[PDB]
Amino acid sequence: GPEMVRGQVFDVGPRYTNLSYIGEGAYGMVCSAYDNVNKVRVAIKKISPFEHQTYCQRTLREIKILLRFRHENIIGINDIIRAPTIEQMKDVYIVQDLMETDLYKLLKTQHLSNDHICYFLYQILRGLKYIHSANVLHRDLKPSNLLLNTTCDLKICDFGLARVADPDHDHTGFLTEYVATRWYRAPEIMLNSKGYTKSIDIWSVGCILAEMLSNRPIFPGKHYLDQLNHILGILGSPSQEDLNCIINLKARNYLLSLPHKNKVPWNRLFPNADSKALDLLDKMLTFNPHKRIEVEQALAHPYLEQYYDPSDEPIAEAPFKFDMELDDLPKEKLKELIFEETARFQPGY
Ligand SMILES: Nc1ncnc2c1c(I)cn2[C@@H]1O[C@H](CO)[C@@H](O)[C@H]1O
Ligand SMILES: [Cl-]
Repeated sequence: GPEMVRGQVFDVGPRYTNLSYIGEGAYGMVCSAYDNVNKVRVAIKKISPFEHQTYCQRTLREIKILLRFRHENIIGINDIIRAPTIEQMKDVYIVQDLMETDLYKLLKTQHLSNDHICYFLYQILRGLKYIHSANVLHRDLKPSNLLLNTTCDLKICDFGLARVADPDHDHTGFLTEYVATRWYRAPEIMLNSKGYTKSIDIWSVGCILAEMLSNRPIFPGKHYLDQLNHILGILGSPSQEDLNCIINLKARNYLLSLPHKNKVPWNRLFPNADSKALDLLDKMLTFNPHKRIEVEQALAHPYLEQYYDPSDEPIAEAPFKFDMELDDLPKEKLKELIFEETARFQPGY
């Protein structure tokens, strides 16, 4: 029978054998496996989305985006295993290059040198530059979605929440639900934003930089709204100019109800950090998303001067485009699209 990892069956034989657990997500599990064809150990992610429409949308978007993308700092799809007929297909296995660890695991074991912080940050932004050049957003950047090896190569993974940027439809009401990981949410998520602009990813990168500098999450909110209070606990109360960009009266009245909070200087939090790193951090963790630094500007910052080189930083050929609007289609419709997108990998074809 097929192999089984922590109660989950990975029906990936006979090509991929000798499976071993690596990690897990909301509707996914990741193992390592030996590819008998290529004679290398790979990573395989089992995804089981078909009972829920939202999980099918995200599965389709991640597959279509990662099959289109090709970049050294972004995880790629080597192979997709599913059933020969649409009725036997209940799981999708995505085969990827195996990496050794992720940054979340690494930060539990070690304090990074400034040299390693700088190089990791460079690679995050180099990958992000490519993603944003395609008009795509990752929307869930965090240490556990940054894969590493012992030679300090970095790859961004887990594009389940990725979308094409859509600034015209970014506005939403106060206290709306959000799926991306709480500690890395920009303040506007809780006030007026759906996370449909590039500035959402820059904030998360700033949070990651803070964590590399200190091995502490900078904004560890205990609950949805407490997250915003922690952000203001460092940035201080927003200025009148920034207050005036929030039109939502419920959001604006909430901010005006808070006591005044002082801005906490970065070097109190990070007393041993490179001062150029803290200047870049300041520009990434700007309250106002319209004043927040953009990805190319971040790469061009003095902190990254020893690495920034546009002649060695690929961009996408053109903006990514979804043919049809995925938010409406029922999960049975979405399941057919996923079946079609995976046909090229099936034996035959
Ligand atoms: N290719 C890979 N190589 C090594 N580990 C991997 C991957 C992939 I895809 C994911 N992971 C690990 O599993 C967690 C859930 O995606 C991630 O947070 C991460 O720890
Ligand atoms: Cl709350």
